[PDB]
Amino acid sequence: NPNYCFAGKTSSISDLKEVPRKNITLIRGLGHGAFGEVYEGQVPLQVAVKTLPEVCSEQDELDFLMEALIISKFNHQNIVRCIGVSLQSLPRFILLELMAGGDLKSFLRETRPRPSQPSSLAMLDLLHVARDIACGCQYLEENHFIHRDIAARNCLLTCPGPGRVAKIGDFGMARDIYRGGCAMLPVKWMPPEAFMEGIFTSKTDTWSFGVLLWEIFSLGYMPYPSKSNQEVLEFVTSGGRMDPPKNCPGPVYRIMTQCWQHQPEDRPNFAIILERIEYCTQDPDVINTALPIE
Ligand SMILES: C[C@H]1Oc2cc(cnc2N)-c2c(nn(C)c2C#N)CN(C)C(=O)c2ccc(F)cc21
Repeated sequence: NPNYCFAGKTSSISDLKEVPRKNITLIRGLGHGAFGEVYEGQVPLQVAVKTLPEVCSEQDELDFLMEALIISKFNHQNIVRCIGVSLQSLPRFILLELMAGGDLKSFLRETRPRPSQPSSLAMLDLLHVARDIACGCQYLEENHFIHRDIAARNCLLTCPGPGRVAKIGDFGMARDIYRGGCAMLPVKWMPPEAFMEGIFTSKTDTWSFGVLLWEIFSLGYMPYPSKSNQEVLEFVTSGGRMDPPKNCPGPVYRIMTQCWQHQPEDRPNFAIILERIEYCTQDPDVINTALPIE
């Protein structure tokens, strides 16, 4: 069994909280898509159940174990909790905090202000999401964990409603690197030194967060509209940056452009990003700005 080290402390599969299988009940599917399905479950503790396909390879198995280790060792309110695992029966389960709000990309797209729901979302809602994730990112940074795929699709919300809390909910890219091809690399979330030299640092996540910010304030659009991966790659390598999302306040767009500085040393750390997000939330001109209605 493979070891895992986080914050200088080493852990193994023996450290995972094995929950007996008879205590776990699947309720409904929530989605599958990627390698494996996710169910809503009960253990009464309500959970999301990540499953390992019984038809899988050794590396799939090791990947599954590793992400169980990774998530169980984090302890922060803006990173999804692991309730436990069930690895001693098939199919194997990872049990996660149930985030009833779903993933952030879908949330933004489905909850866009609309003539029927003209006020479904406000700027403050987006700023709170941004703060939530930047807080999780700061926790990762200060523990020297590099996520490598900070993106709306990998974030979750506790609930649909106003008191929703956003958290990072997938660590599959960090897991692969810890131990995929070009076409699957998240190049649209990657800084120039990452997709060119394969160099990753805490400043890798800063760039990606800038792109997430754009995702948030665009209300769920795909980055670099109309551009393929290679076109984005060459665009960004040449100094190109995205325009402001529609109606985006200038103070918010400024955080994005600072996150997108070519030199990683010129990009803010997450403490500074949080400061600027906080300042945006205080500023009436920012938060009184109306989001577009589809
Ligand atoms: C591993 C999985 O985790 C959860 C998924 C959900 C809730 N809570 C957790 N923990 C969820 C989703 N949609 N809906 C409607 C619900 C609900 N209720 C999203 N989904 C299907 C995913 O696969 C997914 C996507 C991104 C991510 F970061 C983690 C996950």
